[PDB]
Amino acid sequence: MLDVGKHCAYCRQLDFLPFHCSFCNEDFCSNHRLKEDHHCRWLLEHEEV
Ligand SMILES: [Zn+2]
Ligand SMILES: [Zn+2]
Repeated sequence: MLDVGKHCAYCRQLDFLPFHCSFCNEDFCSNHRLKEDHHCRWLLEHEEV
């Protein structure tokens, strides 16, 4: 029993395949794998049009 999956940092969902973001450096369930999903700081930093 060691690191049995990472829980989303937005909805807190225990997933087996945590999506690691190479922009904000955070784990998020597949459902929130997208950037905007977890409100990626990078997306907010550059939001035009
Ligand atoms: Zn999630
Ligand atoms: Zn991100």
